[PDB]
Amino acid sequence: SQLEHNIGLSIFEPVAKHRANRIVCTIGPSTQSVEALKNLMKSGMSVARMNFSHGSHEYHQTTINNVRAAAAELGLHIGIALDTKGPEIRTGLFKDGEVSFAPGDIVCVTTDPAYEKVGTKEKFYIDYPQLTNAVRPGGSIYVDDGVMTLRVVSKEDDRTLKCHVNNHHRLTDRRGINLPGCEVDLPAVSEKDRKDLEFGVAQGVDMIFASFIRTAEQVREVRAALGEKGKDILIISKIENHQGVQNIDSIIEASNGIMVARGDLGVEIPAEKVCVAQMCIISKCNVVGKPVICATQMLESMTSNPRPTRAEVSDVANAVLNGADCVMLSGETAKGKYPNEVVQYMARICVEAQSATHDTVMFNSIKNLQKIPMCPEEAVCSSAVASAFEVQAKAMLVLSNTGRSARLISKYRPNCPIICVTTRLQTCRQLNVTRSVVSVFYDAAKSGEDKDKEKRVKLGLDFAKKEKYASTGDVVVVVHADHSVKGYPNQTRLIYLP
Amino acid sequence: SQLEHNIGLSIFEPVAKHRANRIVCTIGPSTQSVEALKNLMKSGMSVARMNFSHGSHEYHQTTINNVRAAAAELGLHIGIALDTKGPEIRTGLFKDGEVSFAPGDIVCVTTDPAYEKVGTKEKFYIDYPQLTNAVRPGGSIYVDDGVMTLRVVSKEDDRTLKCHVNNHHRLTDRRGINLPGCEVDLPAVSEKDRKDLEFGVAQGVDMIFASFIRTAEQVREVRAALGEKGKDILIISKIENHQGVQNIDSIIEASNGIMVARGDLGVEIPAEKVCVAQMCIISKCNVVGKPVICATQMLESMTSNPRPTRAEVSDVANAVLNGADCVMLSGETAKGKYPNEVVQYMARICVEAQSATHDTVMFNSIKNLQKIPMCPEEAVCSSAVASAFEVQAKAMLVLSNTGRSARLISKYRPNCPIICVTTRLQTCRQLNVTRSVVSVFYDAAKSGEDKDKEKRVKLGLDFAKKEKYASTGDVVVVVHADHSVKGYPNQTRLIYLP
Amino acid sequence: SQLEHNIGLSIFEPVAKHRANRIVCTIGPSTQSVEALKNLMKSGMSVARMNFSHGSHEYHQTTINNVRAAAAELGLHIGIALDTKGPEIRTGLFKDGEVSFAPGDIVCVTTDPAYEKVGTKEKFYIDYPQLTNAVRPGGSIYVDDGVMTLRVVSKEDDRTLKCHVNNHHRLTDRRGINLPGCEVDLPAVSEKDRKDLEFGVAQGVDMIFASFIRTAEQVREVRAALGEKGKDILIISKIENHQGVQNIDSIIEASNGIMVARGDLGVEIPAEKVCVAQMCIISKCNVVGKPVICATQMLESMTSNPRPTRAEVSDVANAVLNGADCVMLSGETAKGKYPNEVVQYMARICVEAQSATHDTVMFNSIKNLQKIPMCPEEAVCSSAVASAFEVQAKAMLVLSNTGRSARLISKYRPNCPIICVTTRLQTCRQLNVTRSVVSVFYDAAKSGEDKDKEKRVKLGLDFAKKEKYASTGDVVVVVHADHSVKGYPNQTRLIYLP
Amino acid sequence: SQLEHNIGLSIFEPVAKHRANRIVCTIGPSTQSVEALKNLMKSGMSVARMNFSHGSHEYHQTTINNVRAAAAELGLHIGIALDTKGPEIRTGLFKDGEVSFAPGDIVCVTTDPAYEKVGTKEKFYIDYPQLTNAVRPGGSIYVDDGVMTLRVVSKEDDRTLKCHVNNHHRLTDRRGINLPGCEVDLPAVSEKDRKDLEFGVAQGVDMIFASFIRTAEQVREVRAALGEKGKDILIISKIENHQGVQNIDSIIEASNGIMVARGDLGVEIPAEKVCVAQMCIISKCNVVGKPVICATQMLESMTSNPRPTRAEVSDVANAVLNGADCVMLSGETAKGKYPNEVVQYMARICVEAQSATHDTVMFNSIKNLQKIPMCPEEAVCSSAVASAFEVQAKAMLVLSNTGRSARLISKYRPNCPIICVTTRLQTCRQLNVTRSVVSVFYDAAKSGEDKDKEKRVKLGLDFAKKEKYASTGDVVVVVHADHSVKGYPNQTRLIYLP
Ligand SMILES: O=C(O)CCC(=O)C(=O)O
Ligand SMILES: O=C(O)CCC(=O)C(=O)O
Ligand SMILES: O=C(O)CCC(=O)C(=O)O
Ligand SMILES: O=C(O)CCC(=O)C(=O)O
Ligand SMILES: [K+]
Ligand SMILES: [K+]
Ligand SMILES: [K+]
Ligand SMILES: [K+]
Ligand SMILES: [Mg+2]
Ligand SMILES: [Mg+2]
Ligand SMILES: [Mg+2]
Ligand SMILES: [Mg+2]
Repeated sequence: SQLEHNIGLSIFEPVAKHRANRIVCTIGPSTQSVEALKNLMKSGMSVARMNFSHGSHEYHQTTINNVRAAAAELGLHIGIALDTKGPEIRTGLFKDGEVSFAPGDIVCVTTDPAYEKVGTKEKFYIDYPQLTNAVRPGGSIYVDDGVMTLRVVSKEDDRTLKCHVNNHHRLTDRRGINLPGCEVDLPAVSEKDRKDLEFGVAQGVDMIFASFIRTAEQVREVRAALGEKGKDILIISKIENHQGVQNIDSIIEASNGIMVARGDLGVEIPAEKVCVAQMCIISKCNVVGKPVICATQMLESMTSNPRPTRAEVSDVANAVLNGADCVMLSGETAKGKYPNEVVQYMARICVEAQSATHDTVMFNSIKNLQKIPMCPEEAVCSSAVASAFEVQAKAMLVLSNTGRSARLISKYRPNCPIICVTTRLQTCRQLNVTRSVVSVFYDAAKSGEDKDKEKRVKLGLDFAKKEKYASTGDVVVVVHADHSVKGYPNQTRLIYLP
Repeated sequence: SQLEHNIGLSIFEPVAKHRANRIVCTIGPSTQSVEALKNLMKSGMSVARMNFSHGSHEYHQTTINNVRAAAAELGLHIGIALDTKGPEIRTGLFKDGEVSFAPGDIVCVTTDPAYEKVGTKEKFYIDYPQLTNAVRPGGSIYVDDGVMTLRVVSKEDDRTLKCHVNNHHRLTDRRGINLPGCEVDLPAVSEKDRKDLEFGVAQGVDMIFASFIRTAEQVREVRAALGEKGKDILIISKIENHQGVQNIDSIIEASNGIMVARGDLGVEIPAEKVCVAQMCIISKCNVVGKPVICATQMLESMTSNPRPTRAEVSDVANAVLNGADCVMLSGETAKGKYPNEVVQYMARICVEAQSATHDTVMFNSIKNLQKIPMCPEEAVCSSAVASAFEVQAKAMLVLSNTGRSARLISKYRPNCPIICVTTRLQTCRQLNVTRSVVSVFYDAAKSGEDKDKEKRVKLGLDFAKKEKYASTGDVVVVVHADHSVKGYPNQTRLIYLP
Repeated sequence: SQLEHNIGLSIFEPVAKHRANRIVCTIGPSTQSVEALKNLMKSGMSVARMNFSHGSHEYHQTTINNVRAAAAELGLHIGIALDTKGPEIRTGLFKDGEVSFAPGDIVCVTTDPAYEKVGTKEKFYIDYPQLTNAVRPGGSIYVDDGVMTLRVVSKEDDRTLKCHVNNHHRLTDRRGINLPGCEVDLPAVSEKDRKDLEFGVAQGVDMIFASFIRTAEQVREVRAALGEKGKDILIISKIENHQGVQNIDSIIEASNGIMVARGDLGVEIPAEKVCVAQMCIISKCNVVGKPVICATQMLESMTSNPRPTRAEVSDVANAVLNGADCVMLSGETAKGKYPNEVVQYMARICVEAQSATHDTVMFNSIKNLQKIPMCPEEAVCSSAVASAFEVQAKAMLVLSNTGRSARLISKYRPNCPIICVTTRLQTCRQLNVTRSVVSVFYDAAKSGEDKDKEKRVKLGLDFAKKEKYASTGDVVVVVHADHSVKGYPNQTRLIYLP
Repeated sequence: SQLEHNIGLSIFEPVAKHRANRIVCTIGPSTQSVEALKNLMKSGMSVARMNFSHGSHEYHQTTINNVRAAAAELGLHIGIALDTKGPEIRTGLFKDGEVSFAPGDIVCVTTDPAYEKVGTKEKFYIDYPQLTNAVRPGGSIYVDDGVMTLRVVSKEDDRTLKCHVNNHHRLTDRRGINLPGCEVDLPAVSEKDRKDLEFGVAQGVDMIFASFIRTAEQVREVRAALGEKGKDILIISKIENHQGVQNIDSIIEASNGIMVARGDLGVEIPAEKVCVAQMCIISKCNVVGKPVICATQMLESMTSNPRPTRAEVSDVANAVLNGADCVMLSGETAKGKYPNEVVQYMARICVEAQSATHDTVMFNSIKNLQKIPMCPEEAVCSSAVASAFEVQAKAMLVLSNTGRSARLISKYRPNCPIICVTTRLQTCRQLNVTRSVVSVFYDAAKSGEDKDKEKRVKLGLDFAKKEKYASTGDVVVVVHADHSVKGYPNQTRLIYLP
């Protein structure tokens, strides 16, 4: 039981030597230089996130180039994520660049772009032209991470609502608007998004973080926008509104993975319900073996402070205990004063939660929910994890070309590293969002076809030794095909490191 | 399984109507007025915490009086907790009252009191005579809530360590000192703590939150200092260092309850290990049926902001899921700008977490770890909870004078309220730290002795109706003694509300 | 797990001192005298079965009187069961009283009663007039516990079938015929059965063993035949054909209990399938808490031998492990040479299987299948058994007037005796088919109404002491109503024997 | 749960097509001819048992020759078992060669060989020199398979006990003696056993059923007597008294397998305790993966009758449910009138019991008791069974030369056949005592060395098809080594049948 497992926990034992969970860092001014990126990577970054809510194509191109240069110097394969703007709504600019409101201030909000630059305490612009169809008198507009709310008093006309300010708040340029409980019908892929996505394909990004996904159909729109050359790019759908939560099953089935995007989510639904959504969404991803990211304000105070709060540490640990493959940093690394240190904390907290995890519970819980009969590769991958537990294997080794088999092993939550020997660099980069996996590139064009698997297995076992996963005489669980079968692994071996 | 339970969560269904968990609020200039306290109570405060690290007796007298006045106005019974300053290690003074250190600076620390008032960059005093025994070369000394770290290079004489400064820091007079992982031999109660406890006893406080408890023996010294007249006051031991974690079993045995005092703990042990200690301590308290409080920075950012961060919401939810009876607010209510709103959020989060709890799992886990044969009252109390689940009881009712039986029922974590009819006002106030319990005072001096239980049961059942726990025709599970057994409850009945 | 429980079993530990399972003995020439009955009772008989397939009303009246006289001398309350003939089919008599057949002998079987007395190797009578409608050419007739089978070659006419003898067998007067897989449409209550049943009511039998029950509707026919004065007589339906197995759910729901009547069953369906039917039927009875009897050839060889076979001992033990309340003897006691000794073996084997039983497994398995919410008396009775386990109670004590509450406790399979204080002698006698129960008669007409339960509880606790179930200072779990509630028990107490 | 599994049983659905359990038949005048043996084999005999308690070497030579001739005709590999007479305690002779005792008769028993040939009612010899040490006053001596009981009243001198006769009995010369609950210090092998073992080794028997095994040391003496040339012959220890039950762990460790020899056991310990010993011993054998045989009177009445009793059917079914690999027939096939029909019934019962088994429960129970870390071959074998369940495999295929790997797979109780391709005819014959296994001989002298496994795997897969275990497109789970590992299997593959 969890209770019995808990009472046996010790703060005095060694922690796991190899961190299983993965860290996604958002790049910005704190962290864009090749040197800053190197330090992020050394610190524990596996995936660099570009937030296309801001910055030009040239800015992000600098990010892309600097990431690749940093990773090449270190000999790492780092994933690159493009995080779409999507159907964001914002205020315009203000006179002087801030204005201040008191509870009871009457204020007009207007869709008329004439006011975009010159917002004031009594009138300012919101960049959503259908505003007055979307929110009626009596409705509420949420401003600036939902910190300030306006009750709509009346509709002055098709361009303008008169609003009552409900609480005190200071407002600066271009803050976020949310309209929970309104008919908001913006595309999942705007014209801006489409060009962004095309740019991502041209530049070979590994994955898309698709903002505000509401439906399976929207996932398919993102896939269509990525077009012929973007077919192998992962789509990680971000769940950040009511409807995305409602439609979680079909959204998961359509996507390659999920981000619990807790920032918008906690404004779109009551903040206290995010803790339940998170648990639900993460576990649904674990059951089907698709990567899941927990995001937003995880170590927030370390944007300014050299140490996190007690709540922030527990948040990171519990996202790991919940089942999340990855945990994410936004402003902490994009613009914070302690980018390296915040990644380093996050890494240490991950390893602690990982060592606190009751090792076979996830394996059994996930196994028990799978439909029988399995396909053979799933029976192989799950039974290979069971073998690993049985012999206390210090590593597993899998050949995977698309990544599918590495993800299938990771689905069953082994307690040791999964060394994946892959023939694709992109697979190395994409498997960064998958718990436990460490990728090694085998260049088939250069080294030969390796039909009998022996070159790739050697590469994997030498890597296991060199990187101090295991030594001579240690048993390793090795998964791939026999000499005939093509398309999936049908074989497991147990092998002593030579 | 937890996994299966997670995937079936219904995020948008109605939540539990009655909050089971309990909220401790620290009182301060934000919250001390009778009007503020009433609002705090309406918002969901069950226990008022007085932090005797600051403020004079006269200050706390006002808190005591105002709490009682506010509670009486609302017809509530509010616990009053005295949280001791506790013993401390501090540096001496410095020349000019400050010195600045840079990484790599070499500084001596001495326990020779001659240096107490003339600390320099070269040498300064720490008022712990056993220093040179407690930390060896290579050990660490923490200064100023762990913000500066010293590595001990060598022992220079029996009173002096040469140290290496690890990071930039400016020291002022008498900063706090921590010796991480180090045995520390301070008395349980300082001379100030004695005057503070004497004050708490004379003013009738309900419980002591005893600071820096390292051993069971110290708990007994606190108990001894409270004396005959304080014998009924709860001691809630605050676990703040590795010794307390290590000795948790015997500390729990000696105490009435535990606080996981995470702020100080995460200074003494690595921050990431606080999550392990927390899970362990809460579960160990659950197993023996003693109240446990989770504390420190749970909703910190609401000190200044009207909404909490995402990490803060998950911290509160998880402390509940961990099994904590109570959660606590410090600066958030003592000095924050949104005291009512922070308690209200805290209430709403507790309720979500409670509604997501897999109802019978805790009951079964707890029951399965109890030694058989049990005492009769514990068989009665656990089986009564079992019965409650079996009939979907909307409430339980227990007669308890000391509070014992009420805590013994709450030990088994029913999913409905536990109405406790008690003959002691102090019992009403003390049961505020115990999950699920709601107390009704029976005035035996006024209404008579009630040998046959009927008046107390009627009072409890009327309360269930009046307070909308249950209605006519609902089954209530009712626990007390038969006509002849004294000293404990030997009887459970299932009763339909008339 | 069963496996782990098994490997911990010991032949060297003391056995349970109080036998929980009950023994049904069939009365006949070996056992009909008052003195033989006394010895049966001393030996372990709880229920005397009268087999109305044979003997006149006067013969069974002698059984009834002798049972009551024997039980009165011993101060026991022994149940009396009437086991109906029902739709039995038999051969007639033969010339000389036996005939012998060889494989390939052609033989005519006739419904013509002219041949009833004078059967021969070539022609004999069967007492089922619709024979030639029921079995066609190609069908098989099973004779003498299915030991000999005849293939029907042709229908000579409406009264006569020509048959091929399939195997060697000797035939004596009035052997049984079975026709599995034929349309046999005899009543469940023949004219003979009706008079038998009426006789049973006139003579106050406690229960009916209703032969060949196929449907719920047939159970209702037996109930109707028992009429106004027979309403409180138990109907135990005997399952002994295919259709009875098929309809097990509705048959259980209509009956008071079930006998797995393995003799006819193992001829009506393939013998090897009886082991699966038995497991299924017994467990279905356990789940709804209705008494179930395992019958037929359990200690068969002890009809002639002073000791049983290894198979017979394991059969008795495993019927107990399967969950059966009772085990039954037929010819072993009706006509065997070792009636007392065979009952004594059966008793010892019961106690051994009882001590081998993993004590709380049945409790949990049965509990986990009950619909929630329960009615209050079921939550009381189940939670009272859980209390008993928790304190290692040596006895439980329940007040029951109809027996319902004693059966409800027994449903949850406590490991100690259930002392039932009852106001009805018939309840004492009927509860003999219920595992664990020991009944004590409280004569309310003589001793008073006992509204506060105190006389009956005293009677029960004195009985517990006198019969060496428990001593002064032992905790006993006592179930009945509080001072108000009528119709069911709503209360449980734990009480130390004074 | 078992209960829930029982209630869902479908009595009339199709049973398993392939019998997993194995049947040992004792050969005798009913069954010794080549024609009888072929029929026995067709009826389902897998092992022929020669009981060396009776018959000359020449008699058993005929059995050996005839078994081999019958097996060769049918293309079968039939195990041959030699069941030793074993050491014994017997009385001496009597004057006139018989004496009769009545209950209450007082008789001396002496170990003074002077009295060996002149036993009377007053005094007679027992040939066990340690008698007066082994049983004290109040202890029991059993005579003539436990049919007469003596209570020891007193020790008269160091060679003589005065005894009280408990029951009527007529003694003839040299009856068997048992000392129940008594340590007995006889050699493992008698002088006759030596000549018998020497004969078994010279004639190439596959296994010894070693009688009256009390200690591990005795197993080693049997092993020593078999010598270098008998080193590959299985020793199946027969557990026949309390010492054997007590020392079961170390006896199992020393043996290749166990027989629960219930006839002799139920003479030495109370008959009702045989069911406890049986459950314990079978489960202990299951846990270490060694073959266990249940023996004695399983279908006794079919010695004379063409159908079994109800108890006999449940005995066979329950031995299977208990976990026994094999069940055994003695007099039923040695000298009974229906040898073919008894084996056929036994087969049909085994199949019902197998079809009612809750498929994965044994697997999980067995796996959960294994020490971690396992050896690699045991992880491979258990995980291969896991895989089989996961894909609903219709067969497994294993390469095993010693039989080890085959037994190791059968340890985990798959629900399909285990096809074992072996290079040894003796391995085919020996694997007859192991549940599920079906052996195919690969002739390496004839077809070559098959380093890369392909010929043996093809042979096994062809067998699966030919023998209708599986078809084209069915997944088979295949266990052997990779190209380089020697001595054990380190590899599992899932293969579709071509
Ligand atoms: O906002 C972030 O920091 C990235 C994830 C996101 O879009 C959200 O949490 O709303
Ligand atoms: O810091 C607080 O809020 C009070 C609890 C305590 O002493 C601690 O967390 O260290
Ligand atoms: O036949 C008996 O011995 C009584 C139960 C019965 O009717 C049967 O087993 O067929
Ligand atoms: O008795 C048999 O059938 C052979 C097994 C044995 O020796 C026994 O059961 O005592
Ligand atoms: K974005
Ligand atoms: K304090
Ligand atoms: K009958
Ligand atoms: K023998
Ligand atoms: Mg967002
Ligand atoms: Mg503190
Ligand atoms: Mg019958
Ligand atoms: Mg024997």
